[PDB]
Amino acid sequence: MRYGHFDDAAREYVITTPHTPYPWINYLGSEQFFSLLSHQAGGYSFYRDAKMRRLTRYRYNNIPADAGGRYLYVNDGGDVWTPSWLPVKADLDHFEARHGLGYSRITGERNGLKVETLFFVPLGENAEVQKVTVTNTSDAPKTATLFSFVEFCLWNAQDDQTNYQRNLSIGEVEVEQDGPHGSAIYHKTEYRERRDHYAVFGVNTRADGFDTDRDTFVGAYNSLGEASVPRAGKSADSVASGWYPIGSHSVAVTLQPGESRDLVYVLGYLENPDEEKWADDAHQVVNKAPAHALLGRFATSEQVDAALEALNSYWTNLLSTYSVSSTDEKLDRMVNIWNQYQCMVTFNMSRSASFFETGIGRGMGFRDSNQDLLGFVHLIPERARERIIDIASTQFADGSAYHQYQPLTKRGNNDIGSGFNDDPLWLIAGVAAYIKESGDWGILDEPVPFDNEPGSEVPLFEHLTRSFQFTVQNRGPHGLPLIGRADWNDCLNLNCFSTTPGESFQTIENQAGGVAESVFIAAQFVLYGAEYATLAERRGLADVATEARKYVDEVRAAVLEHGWDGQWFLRAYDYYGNPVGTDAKPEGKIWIEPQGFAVMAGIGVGEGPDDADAPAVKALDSVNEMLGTPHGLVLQYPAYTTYQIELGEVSTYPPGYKENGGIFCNANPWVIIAETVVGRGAQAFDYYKRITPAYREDISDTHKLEPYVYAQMIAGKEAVRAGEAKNSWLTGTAAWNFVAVSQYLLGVRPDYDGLVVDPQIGPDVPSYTVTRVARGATYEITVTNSGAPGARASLTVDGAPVDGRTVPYAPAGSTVRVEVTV
Amino acid sequence: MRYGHFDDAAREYVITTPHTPYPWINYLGSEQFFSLLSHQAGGYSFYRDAKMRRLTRYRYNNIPADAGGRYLYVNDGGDVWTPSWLPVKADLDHFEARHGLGYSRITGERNGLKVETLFFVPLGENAEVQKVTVTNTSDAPKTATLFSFVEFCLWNAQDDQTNYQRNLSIGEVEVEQDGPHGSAIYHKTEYRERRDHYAVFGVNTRADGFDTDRDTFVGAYNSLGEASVPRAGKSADSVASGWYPIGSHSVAVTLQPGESRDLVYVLGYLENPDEEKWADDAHQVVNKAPAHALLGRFATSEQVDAALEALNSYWTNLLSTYSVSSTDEKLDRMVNIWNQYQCMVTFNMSRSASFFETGIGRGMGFRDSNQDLLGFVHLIPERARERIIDIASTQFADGSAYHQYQPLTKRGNNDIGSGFNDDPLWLIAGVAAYIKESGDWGILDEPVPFDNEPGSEVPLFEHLTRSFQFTVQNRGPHGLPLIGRADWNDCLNLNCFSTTPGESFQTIENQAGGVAESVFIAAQFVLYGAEYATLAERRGLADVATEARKYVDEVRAAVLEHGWDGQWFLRAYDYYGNPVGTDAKPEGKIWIEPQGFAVMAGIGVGEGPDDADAPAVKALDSVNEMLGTPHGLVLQYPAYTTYQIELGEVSTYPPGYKENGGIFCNANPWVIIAETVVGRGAQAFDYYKRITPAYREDISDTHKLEPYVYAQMIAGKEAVRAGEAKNSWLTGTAAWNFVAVSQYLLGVRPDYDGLVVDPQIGPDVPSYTVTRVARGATYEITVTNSGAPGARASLTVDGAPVDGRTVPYAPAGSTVRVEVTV
Ligand SMILES: OC[C@H]1O[C@@H](O)[C@H](O)[C@@H](O)[C@@H]1O
Ligand SMILES: OC[C@H]1O[C@@H](O)[C@H](O)[C@@H](O)[C@@H]1O
Ligand SMILES: [K+]
Ligand SMILES: [K+]
Repeated sequence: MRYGHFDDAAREYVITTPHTPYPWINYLGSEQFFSLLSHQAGGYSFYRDAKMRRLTRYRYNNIPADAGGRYLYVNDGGDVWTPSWLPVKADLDHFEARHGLGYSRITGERNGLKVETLFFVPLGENAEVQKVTVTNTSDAPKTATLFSFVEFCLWNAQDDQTNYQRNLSIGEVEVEQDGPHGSAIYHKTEYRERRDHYAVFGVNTRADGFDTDRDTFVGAYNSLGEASVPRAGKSADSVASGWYPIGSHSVAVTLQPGESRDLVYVLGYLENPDEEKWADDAHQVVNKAPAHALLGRFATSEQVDAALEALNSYWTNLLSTYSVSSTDEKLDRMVNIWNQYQCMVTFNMSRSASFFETGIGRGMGFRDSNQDLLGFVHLIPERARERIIDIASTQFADGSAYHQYQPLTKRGNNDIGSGFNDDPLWLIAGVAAYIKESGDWGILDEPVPFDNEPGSEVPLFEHLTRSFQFTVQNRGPHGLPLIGRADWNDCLNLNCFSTTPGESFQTIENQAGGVAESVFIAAQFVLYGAEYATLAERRGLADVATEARKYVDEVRAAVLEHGWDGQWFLRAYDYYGNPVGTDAKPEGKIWIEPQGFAVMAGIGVGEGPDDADAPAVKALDSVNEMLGTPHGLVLQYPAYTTYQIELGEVSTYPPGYKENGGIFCNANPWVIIAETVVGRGAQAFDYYKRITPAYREDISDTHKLEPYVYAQMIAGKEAVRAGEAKNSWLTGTAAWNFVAVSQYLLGVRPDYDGLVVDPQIGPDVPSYTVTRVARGATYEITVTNSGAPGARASLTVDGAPVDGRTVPYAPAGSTVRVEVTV
Repeated sequence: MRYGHFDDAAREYVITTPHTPYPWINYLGSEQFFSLLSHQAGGYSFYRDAKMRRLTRYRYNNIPADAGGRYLYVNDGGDVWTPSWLPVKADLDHFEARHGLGYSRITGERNGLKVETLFFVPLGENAEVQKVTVTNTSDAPKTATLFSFVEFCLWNAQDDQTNYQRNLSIGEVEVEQDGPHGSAIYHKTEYRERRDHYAVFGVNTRADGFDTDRDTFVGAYNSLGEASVPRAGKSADSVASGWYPIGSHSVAVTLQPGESRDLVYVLGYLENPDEEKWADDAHQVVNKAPAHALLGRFATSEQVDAALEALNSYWTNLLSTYSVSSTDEKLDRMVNIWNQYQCMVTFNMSRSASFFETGIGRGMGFRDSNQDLLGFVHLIPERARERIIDIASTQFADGSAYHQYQPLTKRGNNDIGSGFNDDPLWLIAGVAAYIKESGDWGILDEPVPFDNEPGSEVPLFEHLTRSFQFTVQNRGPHGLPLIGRADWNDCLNLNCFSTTPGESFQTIENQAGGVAESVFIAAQFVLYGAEYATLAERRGLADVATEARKYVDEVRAAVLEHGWDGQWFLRAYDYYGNPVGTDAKPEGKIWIEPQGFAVMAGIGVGEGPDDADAPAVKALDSVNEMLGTPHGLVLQYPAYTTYQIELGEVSTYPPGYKENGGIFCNANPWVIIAETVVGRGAQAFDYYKRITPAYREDISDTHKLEPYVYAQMIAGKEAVRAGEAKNSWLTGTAAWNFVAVSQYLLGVRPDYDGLVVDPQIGPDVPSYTVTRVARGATYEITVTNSGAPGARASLTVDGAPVDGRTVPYAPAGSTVRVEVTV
């Protein structure tokens, strides 16, 4: 059961019906201006920050879902329809939506008129451009009137949705029917006061009519599907004063048989300097100069086409760093196109704004943006470098950090909680990934403030020291790191004990004292603490490095001595020192996070995959047996069936959802990587397939959400909805699966001084070639892979055998030809 | 131009079409459980607190407005319609909605089936009850299936609308088709964890089927008007897991011509003790005991009719304290029914939850609840006493207060700002009003904490001292009170200077220093500081009262020496010491608030209304000429046409709306009362009529909002929407207009030791009788009123002349007969 198909050649997912299981969206824009666009044109646009500068209005939990967005009502003979199907839902002769890289096309045809709209955000522009092609597909001349529609948001999305007592009186527009390139509407709410920015909605023709008042265009008592103006066949030329500003133009079109016409529409974000805000001395008329400029940049079809081609070439360049050619077209399209595109989206969006995240409370996460860098550093390392400096600037002098920052201002806030004790080490992970990818050791000398405070700058390396020493100096009675509010699992809140509803577990005040410790953070510390030691060694700091490796040794030993339950790693100790994630308890016996992470860190790894005695093997067998399902690995088993006061939010989910028995996808890749470490390629690859979009496309009707991107959660076996996803697009799962597949399964992974080539994928991919650009050289990596259990590669480079699996980095302009035998 | 009419005998407003200019609501409930109910059954319900315990979901800014509520879909041979008209919008043969005191009835008829629903919140119950009567009005048998529908909210409304990434997995329900009185659905989201409460939706018959999943009931791609289940003609028996829980039952009914059937539905809020939360040892099944009991209390039509009659008698009793019989039926319906009913609603809701206030950021206001007490103390003095203690408990030791408190917890917060310097004086105003009404001097001895701190309790009188002294100790260079963040006008922010958007002026950090002073607070202190001085003397604190009288006299002199512009009172001095509200500036020349309040306080009052040299008369004449429009008096003139950085939020509204040139109705009765003080009854009554619902009913298409309640703002003459109101129901306009008409125009006003009888209403009301119950005796006050300017009453009581206009309070069970000659 499928609603579409992948088009690899066009780098598109083609949706062949309006009637998907749920709205399926694309993101347009990769720089500072973003649009969410569903396959029914639903969604919204924002500049830098979805909460603070949201241009256009979108209703979450609408009835029906996704009724609202960028509509073009066609009136042909009194019949009104939209090519996006919603909101009018007229029967279409033909419908198709293609979601591509930074653009989508939606096409609807009815009664001899085909209307195709290309939507995209052009490079270097803070604007969503639409090119509409209307074609007369009948054998007689046709006429119709097209009515564009977008509903503006009053910038601050939180105020827009809750502060009507003020905001129904502040909506302001200007209307310019006869501008330099066509007609434009300006949405300028609050430009009278503190905003130096306004929006424009314009078209490259002189429109017959316009409307700026929603209530007049739609009509009293009517939904969008029943809009009065398009049914009457004539705009009302409404000029809004408060209430609900919109942008709408009417355009009369006439077409000979087989003839088409292109219209270009632009939604743009403009700023003026304070000294030039106004066209008039009375300060009532906005200075339209930047809007006129933008509209002249997209005044013709040739301009749109040229910008769409520049975007296509930009994607080709971005995707040229890592690619694979294998026997498996599903694996290839993920590695080559979709997983990398999704890593761009998560880099830009963090967990802020999707069709599930509402673009209000959540900004750029400290943990989330570090995990995202893992899968992003090969794509645009300069932008990764800058994101590291932004993130690190929100860290405090003691090594702890704001959990997230406001994207518009880059200042940290406590809006979704504070004191998550895994956050500091994630900074080490992101910088080490960055340095291995780029060889830019100089980033460690970059001056970086604490909490953006002028004069507080220290080199970025010293921030890593603060992160490292935060964990060293905050260990509990077993020598494991204190958990604080929660670790990577936000719902494991051991210092909470809340019995009173009203406040989120993520923000509620926690109690001081206790001895709550995390095995997860212990594993994270052994893994990334070893990276910090290497960075210190490279900087000549022999005493810092030696001491660092000693602490890493103590914590590893603490995990084996006090974090081991017998057949799997313990999860935590609670506030009173009682173990969590032990077979001694009836529920929450085994939790996935320490099994994946401890083994990734090398803890408990013995002689080989068939060392029965090794703790890593026992842990992974337990995972397989107790957490394994056909849709992936659940977070813990059994789920909790009653509220456990001492554990916080985790048991408040019904069993099989989110952190209580859900398949929490971000943790799956840790087990996939763990299995490659022990030498079980076939098992690692099997788990990759269970959660990976291209492999789940055939069950589109079960997964429900986009078949082309990872989601945060799939409902687990304990859920009546087992198999169904929530929270698509915005998840650490995108970066960490990209890591897993590109670096551990396919095995091509940068290290500080060379490229490790260490395939561990099992027999289902018996040969493949990776082309990898690293440190200015191209490595063509040809793999013959028996998939024999535990077998690891030997290499020949440019015809000479080499020792080991690391190819020392070659000087730039090389093609290095690596032949791999597994 | 009208959409209904008043029915005085039934104490109802009758809306005779679905097609009003805006949804027109009623409030059900007077105690702890409340429903907002539109004339199309739209709205929602909550227990105590609209933010934290919202039982049912409502979308503000829905398209169309108010699509969502308590619906009853009728399927009659495949034809589907709702008697509320929305959401199906099928053509109705007859439609009527009647909004009454605590209940509403909505009736719709189509093709021989009439469906009438009575909605109400019964006394002493946390439930909304609907009694539905279906009548076959045709000449042949009918069969129809009735589908009830309500959509649940996940309690925390803020979370409900923003936190889908969590809350789409937590919705949980139980279904009980075979309960003790009929069928019921339980909505129990988070009852698993910290919540001790759940909602029930039940009907008093064994239903044919049920639905609890919205998406199954409504159908993919469908709006509520197109819901699949009612169109199919049978329930889907859906059991929700996450997503959107609803309550729906189906009942097939068969009726002979003329036959009717009653069905009783209940939406109830239930709590269990922690120890009795669960029916079963495993804690998986909710204890239904309180829901079964509730459903048993409304299992019959007779039980509903009894509760409805008890609610009618409760309102007859509440309205027996003050009533008027005159020759003006518009005046009498406002005084006897609608204004008192509104004051009950504002007492209960403050500014929290309406069709404009979103029941999220706003709780119970310190200023707001004190102003509302002014019009409520005579209705239920025992509840007003309790509210005073609740408010005063959120005051700090230095006399300043939290600006509002959370209704569920009664604890103050800064969610809409802090340091509004008019706040502390309002407490004195509320307590003086209460003691005058009740003679309950012992309230001053009640122990009241500061900021709810156990152990911090001082007598309530000492809180008034802290109020009084905060003003004394915070006056500026001219002897006028420092303004702080704002005074009563929340948009006058003289300490703000914000040039960067992103944060509300109400919450944004303010600048220390400057000399900004408020003439409004000066007046407020003269008026209420004088009451404090009286209270101090009555408490035996002679020297404290002598000191208080002296400070009142200082501030009074300062208003005339430094707060007088020439022809009207100044508004403020800004942060720099420059006057605000002076004829020296081009915009904002004259502000309404100090003209009304300074003259209420007696400042500038001369020999009589024809003393053209008295500053009060000059000021009121400038008000009439500069601020007076046919819709009421605007806040200031001219409105600001550009942003004035030193004045904060005010100039951010486009001219003619809200605080920038809007008719801000709460300030009008200050001018009405001021005009009675100077002896111009005719002009006072004129201003009362310009804004009063019964007088504006004849321009319902202009006003747009409910024609039976005051609104916060009517757009002013500078707006294109001149005459159109926003923010109905929840405004201090209701209490202050009640004070103006009952106590100053009709002239019947409690004082500490007697009842003042001082009519000042002009010639349009030449005879009337007030019946007033005060301090346990009833006063029958018969007024013969020439309305000649400046003529004041003389009284005879029980046949004997009295001196002056104060009738000393008679002992209980008197009928005191007062004859009044003006
Ligand atoms: O916070 C509440 C306040 O918000 C301001 O924007 C409005 O202008 C005021 O009228 C309102 O009282
Ligand atoms: O604040 C964000 C956190 O909210 C919690 O309610 C969810 O369970 C987490 O998955 C999420 O990461
Ligand atoms: K997480
Ligand atoms: K106010």
